[PDB]
Amino acid sequence: KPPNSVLLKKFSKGKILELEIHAKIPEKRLYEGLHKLLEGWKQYGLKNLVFNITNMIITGKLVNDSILFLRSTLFEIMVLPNGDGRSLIKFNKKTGSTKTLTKLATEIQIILQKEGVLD
Repeated sequence: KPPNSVLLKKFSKGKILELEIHAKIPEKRLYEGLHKLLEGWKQYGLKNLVFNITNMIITGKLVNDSILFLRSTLFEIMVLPNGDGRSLIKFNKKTGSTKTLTKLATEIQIILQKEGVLD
């Protein structure tokens, strides 16, 4: 596994959120659960989901509430190693709303907390 600074090269140009989510499970297990979780949230406004399993990246789109003046929030989520037995999630905002992306981060964190996997 290359260092996290190398792994982060896989993000597109954007703004990496300061909020991170740290888990007590290996990155492969964190990603697998995330993939399953977010696939299930497509009907709730998660658009164009692409699961880059290779790089443990999820890409997708959130939208504002206007049908006339759209504001896409295009995002990338990456899962990275965080020491033996541990991993973390980083959020990259390509475009759009920091508030909207942070909301999604908070919702993921709720589910991880419930599952007892947070670090």
